[PDB]
Amino acid sequence: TKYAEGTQPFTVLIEGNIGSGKTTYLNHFEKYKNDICLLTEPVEKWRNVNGVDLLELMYKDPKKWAMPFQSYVTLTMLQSHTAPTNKKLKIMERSIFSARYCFVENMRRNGSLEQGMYNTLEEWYKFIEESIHVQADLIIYLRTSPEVAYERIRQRARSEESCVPLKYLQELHELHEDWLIHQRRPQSCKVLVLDADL
Amino acid sequence: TKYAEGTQPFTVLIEGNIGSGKTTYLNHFEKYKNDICLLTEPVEKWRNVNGVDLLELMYKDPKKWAMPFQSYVTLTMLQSHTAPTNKKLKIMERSIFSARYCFVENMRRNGSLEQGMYNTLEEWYKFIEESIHVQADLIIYLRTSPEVAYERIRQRARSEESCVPLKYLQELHELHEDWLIHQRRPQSCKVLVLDAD
Ligand SMILES: Cc1cn([C@H]2C[C@H](O)[C@@H](COP(=O)(O)OP(=O)(O)OP(=O)(O)O)O2)c(=O)[nH]c1=O
Ligand SMILES: Cc1cn([C@H]2C[C@H](O)[C@@H](COP(=O)(O)OP(=O)(O)OP(=O)(O)O)O2)c(=O)[nH]c1=O
Repeated sequence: TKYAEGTQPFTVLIEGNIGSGKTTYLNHFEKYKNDICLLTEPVEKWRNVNGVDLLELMYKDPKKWAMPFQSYVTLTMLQSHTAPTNKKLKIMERSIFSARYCFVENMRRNGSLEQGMYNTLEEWYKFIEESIHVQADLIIYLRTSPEVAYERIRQRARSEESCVPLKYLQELHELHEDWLIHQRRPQSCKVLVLDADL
Repeated sequence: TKYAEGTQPFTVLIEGNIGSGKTTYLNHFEKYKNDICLLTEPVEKWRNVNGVDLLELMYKDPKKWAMPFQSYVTLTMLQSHTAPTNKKLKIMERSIFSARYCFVENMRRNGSLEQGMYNTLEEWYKFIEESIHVQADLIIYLRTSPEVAYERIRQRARSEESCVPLKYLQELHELHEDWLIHQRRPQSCKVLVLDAD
């Protein structure tokens, strides 16, 4: 019996590249706040952990900070996935799945995570599968081109994200495609693909 | 309802400094293998994670490797704390508690863990308290002097541990004392103190 088993309503995950518009999309559900559990914009936690900007440290020094940063991302997603609610619908920006299948995998490929750091994260993910219930009924994939994602990141202008290259976004895009369209990863709930290029 | 709740027998944790003799002590229960769940020498996992020696990397480059290493320690302890068994007694070398109250705290104090790494580990520990059941009925504290612990480490001669100073062992000793004798940490099951000198 997994933690949070049987405590969760129908759950929708909003996924897509950085700057694909997940938060914007989720904001359209604001008026229904009282009948839907809405968990949006988790990046605000990652930018301020008792005053420490983990997001910033990760971009400035990935070889030292990518592992604790992804570890913290995993934790916050788990807290969101398992948060109690009386509401009959839950919608979340991101999930433990994109952290694992897109970001951790890309950080392994680009050398930010050494093999031993990657293995530690993967062993944690395997333990989480066995011990924590993660309700996932539908994924909405906000599909964009990396060039469009790049412009949205620029417009928003998070200081932490000011050095993020288009190449990084191309890499992440292919990983989201692998996972959400080509089903290359053992994640099999339903996926609705939306054209988020507008 | 926490994961592993109601699946665990009476559980004993063996604690003490590096080289205090926890494994040696636990080895005396070998003949009762069939009536006791014995989980010993977890360091063997930390020295070989699909071929990677995390213990070694941590000692050689703590500022980069202390966080993933402590994260992996936490995970292996959790897997041991929650492992299923039909046996009526479980005895474990170490626990998630010593990882947290002695090693992580000492790594914070000596600068191996930056504040943000320490905060990440602590936030994980707080989530684990809320979500995972950790059976702990008795702790046996193998109390030693740091000089005696130092001798045993040198005798065993793990290559990873060849640069470990006596000062480090003095620091860890005080943390084990704080936790297991002076009750400075919010951990309150029963403690039996043994003279392991
Ligand atoms: C999920 C995740 C995000 N990040 C980073 C990428 C981003 O810089 C930041 C947040 O990314 P996103 O999770 O993509 O959030 P966002 O609000 O930027 O998305 P949108 O514009 O579509 O609303 O966190 C990681 O480094 N690792 C991860 O595991
Ligand atoms: C538990 C723990 C150990 N370590 C290190 C310390 C040691 O080098 C190594 C193992 O130490 P111990 O966990 O004390 O195991 P041991 O086998 O050395 O103990 P004994 O001789 O009493 O049987 O791992 C950490 O760095 N962090 C931790 O959280």
